[PDB]
Amino acid sequence: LKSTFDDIKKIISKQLSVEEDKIQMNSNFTKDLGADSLDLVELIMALEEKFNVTISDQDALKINTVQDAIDYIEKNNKQ
Repeated sequence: LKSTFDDIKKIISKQLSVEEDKIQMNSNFTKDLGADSLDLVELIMALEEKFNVTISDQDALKINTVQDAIDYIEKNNKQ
């Protein structure tokens, strides 16, 4: 759709399932639905583990918003 959605849908699909129709609200990934730290941190750990970035905890406030997400992968990975 936008950009990060690619890895975002791959991490969430491999972690739990495909909730793109119930996760993409442009609000938050840990607040909007508030799934669970284990899952949230999980799918995220993979996104960066595959992109090879220097993310750590910021991912909990960089991907939460579809806007910040696409800007987080375009500013860091820039690809």
